[PDB]
Amino acid sequence: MPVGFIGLGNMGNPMAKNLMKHGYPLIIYDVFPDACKEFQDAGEQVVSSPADVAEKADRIITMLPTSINAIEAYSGANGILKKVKKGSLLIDSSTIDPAVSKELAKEVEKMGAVFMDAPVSGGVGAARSGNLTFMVGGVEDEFAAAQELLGCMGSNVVYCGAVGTGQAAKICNNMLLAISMIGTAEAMNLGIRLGLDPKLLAKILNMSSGRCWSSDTYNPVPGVMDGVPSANNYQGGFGTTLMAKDLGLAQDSATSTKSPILLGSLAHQIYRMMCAKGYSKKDFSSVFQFLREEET
Amino acid sequence: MPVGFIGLGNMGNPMAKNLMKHGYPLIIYDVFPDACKEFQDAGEQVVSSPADVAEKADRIITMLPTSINAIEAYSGANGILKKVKKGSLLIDSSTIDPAVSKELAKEVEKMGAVFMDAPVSGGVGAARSGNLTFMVGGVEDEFAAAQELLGCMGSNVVYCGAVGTGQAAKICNNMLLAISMIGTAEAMNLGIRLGLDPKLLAKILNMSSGRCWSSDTYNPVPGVMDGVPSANNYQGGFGTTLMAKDLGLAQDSATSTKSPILLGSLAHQIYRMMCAKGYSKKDFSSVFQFLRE
Amino acid sequence: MPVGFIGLGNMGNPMAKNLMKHGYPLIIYDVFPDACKEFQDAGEQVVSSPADVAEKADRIITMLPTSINAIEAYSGANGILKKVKKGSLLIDSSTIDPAVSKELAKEVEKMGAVFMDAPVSGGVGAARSGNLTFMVGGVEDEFAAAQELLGCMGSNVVYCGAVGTGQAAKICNNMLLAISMIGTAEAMNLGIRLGLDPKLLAKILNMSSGRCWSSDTYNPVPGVMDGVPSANNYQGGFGTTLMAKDLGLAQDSATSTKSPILLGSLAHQIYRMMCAKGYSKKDFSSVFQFLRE
Amino acid sequence: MPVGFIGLGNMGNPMAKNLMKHGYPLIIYDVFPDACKEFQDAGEQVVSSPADVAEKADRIITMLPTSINAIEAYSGANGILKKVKKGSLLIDSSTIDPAVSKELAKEVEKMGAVFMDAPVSGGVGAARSGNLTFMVGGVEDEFAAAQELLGCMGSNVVYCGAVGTGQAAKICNNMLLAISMIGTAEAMNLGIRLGLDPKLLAKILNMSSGRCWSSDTYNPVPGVMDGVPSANNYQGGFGTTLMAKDLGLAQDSATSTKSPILLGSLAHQIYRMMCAKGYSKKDFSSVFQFLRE
Ligand SMILES: NC(=O)c1ccc[n+]([C@@H]2O[C@H](COP(=O)([O-])OP(=O)(O)OC[C@H]3O[C@@H](n4cnc5c(N)ncnc54)[C@H](O)[C@@H]3O)[C@@H](O)[C@H]2O)c1
Ligand SMILES: NC(=O)c1ccc[n+]([C@@H]2O[C@H](COP(=O)([O-])OP(=O)(O)OC[C@H]3O[C@@H](n4cnc5c(N)ncnc54)[C@H](O)[C@@H]3O)[C@@H](O)[C@H]2O)c1
Ligand SMILES: NC(=O)c1ccc[n+]([C@@H]2O[C@H](COP(=O)([O-])OP(=O)(O)OC[C@H]3O[C@@H](n4cnc5c(N)ncnc54)[C@H](O)[C@@H]3O)[C@@H](O)[C@H]2O)c1
Ligand SMILES: NC(=O)c1ccc[n+]([C@@H]2O[C@H](COP(=O)([O-])OP(=O)(O)OC[C@H]3O[C@@H](n4cnc5c(N)ncnc54)[C@H](O)[C@@H]3O)[C@@H](O)[C@H]2O)c1
Repeated sequence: MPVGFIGLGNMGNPMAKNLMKHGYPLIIYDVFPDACKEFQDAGEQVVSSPADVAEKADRIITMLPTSINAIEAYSGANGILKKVKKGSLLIDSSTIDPAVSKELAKEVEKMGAVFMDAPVSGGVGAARSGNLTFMVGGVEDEFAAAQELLGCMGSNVVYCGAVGTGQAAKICNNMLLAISMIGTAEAMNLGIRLGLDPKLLAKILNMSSGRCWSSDTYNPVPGVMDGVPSANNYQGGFGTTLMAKDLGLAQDSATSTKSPILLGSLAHQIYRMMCAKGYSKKDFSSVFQFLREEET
Repeated sequence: MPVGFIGLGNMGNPMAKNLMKHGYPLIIYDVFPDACKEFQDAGEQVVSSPADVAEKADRIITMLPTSINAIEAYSGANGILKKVKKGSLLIDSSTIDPAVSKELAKEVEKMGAVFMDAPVSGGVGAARSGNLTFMVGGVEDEFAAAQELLGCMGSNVVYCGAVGTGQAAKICNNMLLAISMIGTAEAMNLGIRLGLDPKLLAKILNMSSGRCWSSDTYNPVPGVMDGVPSANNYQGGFGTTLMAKDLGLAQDSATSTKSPILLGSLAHQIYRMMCAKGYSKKDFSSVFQFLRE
Repeated sequence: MPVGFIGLGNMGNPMAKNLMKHGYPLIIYDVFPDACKEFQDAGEQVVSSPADVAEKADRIITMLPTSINAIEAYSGANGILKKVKKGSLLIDSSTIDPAVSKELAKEVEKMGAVFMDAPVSGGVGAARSGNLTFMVGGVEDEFAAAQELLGCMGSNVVYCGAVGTGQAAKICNNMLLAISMIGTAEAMNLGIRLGLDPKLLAKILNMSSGRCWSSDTYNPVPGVMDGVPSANNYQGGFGTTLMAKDLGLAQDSATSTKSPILLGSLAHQIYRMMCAKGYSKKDFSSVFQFLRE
Repeated sequence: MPVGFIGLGNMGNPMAKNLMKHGYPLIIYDVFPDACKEFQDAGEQVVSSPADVAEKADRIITMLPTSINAIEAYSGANGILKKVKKGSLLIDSSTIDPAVSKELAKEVEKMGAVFMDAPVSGGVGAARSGNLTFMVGGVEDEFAAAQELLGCMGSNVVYCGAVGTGQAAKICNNMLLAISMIGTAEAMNLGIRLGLDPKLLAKILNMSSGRCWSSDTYNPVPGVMDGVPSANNYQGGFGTTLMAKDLGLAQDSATSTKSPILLGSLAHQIYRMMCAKGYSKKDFSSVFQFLRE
């Protein structure tokens, strides 16, 4: 019973592969055609557009970079909504503006289908293993159905409320993360410059009120925690570019809902600075490197 | 074998009581005399100055508000250093500027005594139960001795390095808390205004990369968590005034060490505002009230 | 030769009046109908919708609050673009998102008309006297035509580039204004609290590298300058609500163009908080009153 | 009638030269001895310490980098106060912590001399020409005397109040400058990236509510204005190191007076970072370079 997948990059590729592990035939499409080559070999069908995915697939998933990509993929001249069938389940696991999710939801429900935002927590690793967290928004009746499908790609699938709530939950956590990580980087930098041994300061933080996931699970000072991007030149990880994108969404939503985010705004600008300054492909925890003094 | 205690407020009072529970005679002093009244009843000796505590006590503890108070309590005209005895152990568990800790350390070591900064993590509750964390700085040989004494008032006593490193650790930790608490607050306020139930957003933060002490142990959003100040109009707890003082210490250390603290600076200024806008006596998680429309 | 005017609030009312002073018949429309009553008395024609202004007016001006208002006024079910005539000149002097200006520009050009964003500098006063500055974007050949019309309402009309550049010019200015006003407020408060007389600190600021329009022309500290809003409890002036709206524009355009605006972002949030804390109707210079204890 | 001058760097050298232009014999000292070599050739006396300046000079001026330097130059083992004479006039035109100015003032007054803080506005250019602004604090009777002397080096000499008020004034002006300059840079960077022509955007800023000294006299965008550091790769001018120093003085005063400074703090932190990143030897207007992609 076929499943449609549109967009097969860093999260999409392994996500799409796990659906094949659980035994689903896929109808693939991607605007970068090289990205599909691997799937045509696996036995799966590659098509020429989103509309052509919809014409053959009763329920579809979309893992695209940002809002304009989803607007295009769905509403475009050769988009999904041009040939989506009655009662179809469309799931967008991209991270995009919630307002845009609702807009798409209105246009899908106009077509007699169901739409659900389902952005993801966890990176390329969790994507492969299948331990991603899905934050799901939409008509609650349909959540049962979506859980069946999303559970193949992920270990946690949480209902967040109406369409848009999934994006809002993703965006809020990333903002807190962004803030806490820059904070850890600063507390750590100040302490080291005050004479403390990083390993000990990190200990003190991690047993006190300062403790957070940044300090205890993703520590940005090299030589403190093994297994994290700081141990490995901040390679791979979750990309500064993406942190900045997600922060940018938080800024858009903060402004529109007239929500003051003092620390969040600055987190956004710091990451935006980092991207213009050669950190864009480095892990977001490399904010510590950015704070840390250069020699003369 | 007598122990000297100078400064008996919110942390000092219960700390001093726990030393009595483990069976130490106390030589009490406080510039606010009413604060002593309770101890003169318990059988303890109240004196007229710090110098007079030092004249009678071989090892002393000081729990004072900030730097100027410690500078006065020690170096003052009738301060400790006027009558401290050879080989005495002086411990300052105030949260003050590290630089000032070193300056006192130099003046104590001049007098042939030992000084150690030992600021505390945990609030009034931990103080009473005796589960405070002490972050201790000073000459490492002396740490053994200090652990013996501090362990009566606290459950964790950690060596941080040379004199000043304890204040360094307390100050830094409080900055991360402030940044994170305001962070959690901004995040929850955002999500609520985007139409999320707070109990569900907290769940998500807490099973995710956002998780931190502020969000999973001290949530600032009324009705999310039992047994926290947001459950009770932000009474008690750790006060905005004190938070703001501590972040001031961070700001000044950051300046002195030339360390960029962008968020830390905002955190400082936000709590300074709250002190001016009637939050001074509320718990610092009340920053969420301050952002909430 | 008729001129269409949509939206007659604080800037719109006096702008519309100055076009009557130079001798133009007006075709008025406003979603708040009481706002029109004054013009039906002057002899001018009030209509039921923007579309109905278009049906009667060869060149139209729109002075609306923000983006969605322009999007609706033009593209709406009974909007301008429903009945606009070949070769018409449409001028939007609202302050809105540049991106939205371009979008309307494409939609107007599709209908064989000309569109031009022409936001304004100067307040209600400049509006009345006719000394507003217009920042104008659009196809440069059409600038001559627009200057003829806008010059009735304003004393300076400057070409900024393609459609969107006017909004981008207004938005960047109001961002620098906001940053500098909060700066002046902060600097003055710091000096006052450091024991300076405010009038002296202003003298110094205004003869030195700190001088800016905020300090030498619109000074936020009551009693430093006569005739500025701070001399009359921040009544009238340029509204805190609108400044936040404009800073929201800067913010969202900074995001879209990936432009780091650190102080700018803070300015936005500070003004955001003021709206929620009882400054929304007060002049934007009231940030001083908001900082002061 | 001899004048003592201690510290002959970027401001000191030309200041000291203007005193020679008005015809004063100078008794020079500087911890960097090469800095003196030029004055030994002019006929002036170089000495081996501040104390040795005081032994020969009835009224002295000190143009040093920061607080510790003044503390040392005055109170040091071979400092001024070791051999200052009755009724002498000591003037410190360094930019330092006001609290430290008062401390010195008390120590000078104890020795029967007068002390006056007199920090300066205007850079290396105004220094040479003699158009610097002096902001003067101290006992008001003595202001007459100091004006006679300072007027040789500067065109404006303003009384600010008691000792420390000069520093107070310098420090709040510079904080406002930092905020506006970063503001301008942010404003200009955002306009450019929204596609404006810079020369135009500056024109608009400079005829609108955004206008300020930063944008109309010292515009950081290369090629908008002639004559400013941004025309010459940000060489010379007013160094990022010193701006960061002055904003550290604002910050520490801001904390000490419990004054909220959200933007001044950010300003401080930005300039801090720029010093960490090889902007230190560059004029402070180089903040535009730093934000720009
Ligand atoms: N990478 C991570 O560690 C991580 C973690 C959590 C969440 N996310 C979120 O997941 C989303 C995508 O992650 P990713 O790293 O796989 O992105 P990606 O860019 O690597 O993959 C997206 C793919 O979509 C394709 N695409 C773009 N527009 C399209 C269109 N109109 N039609 C068809 N295909 C199109 C691109 O060719 C690309 O291969 C983002 O929104 C991101 O915020 C990423
Ligand atoms: N309150 C908390 O939850 C908490 C937690 C950890 C650390 N701290 C830190 O511990 C320190 C004290 O906290 P607190 O709430 O007990 O303060 P407090 O005001 O409640 O207690 C201070 C006491 O010291 C006295 N005092 C002031 N100057 C004195 C002097 N010169 N000589 C003798 N006594 C003097 C005061 O009269 C008062 O009784 C602070 O530095 C604070 O930041 C507090
Ligand atoms: N007020 C000032 O001092 C000042 C100064 C310079 C620039 N501005 C800018 O001018 C713009 C508008 O200023 P204002 O004070 O006139 O705003 P305003 O709110 O006072 O007036 C706008 C009017 O438009 C009407 N309106 C709203 N939606 C409409 C619609 N869809 N169709 C037709 N009419 C509609 C409203 O009823 C209202 O009366 C803002 O973007 C602001 O930034 C204001
Ligand atoms: N540079 C400017 O455009 C400008 C403008 C206004 C105000 N200021 C203020 O002026 C002050 C100094 O300005 P500058 O640019 O000449 O600095 P500078 O570094 O060029 O000059 C300082 C001089 O004093 C000497 N010195 C340092 N410590 C000494 C000591 N203990 N005893 C004797 N000499 C000592 C140094 O060797 C140096 O020659 C600063 O405090 C700054 O904020 C500078």
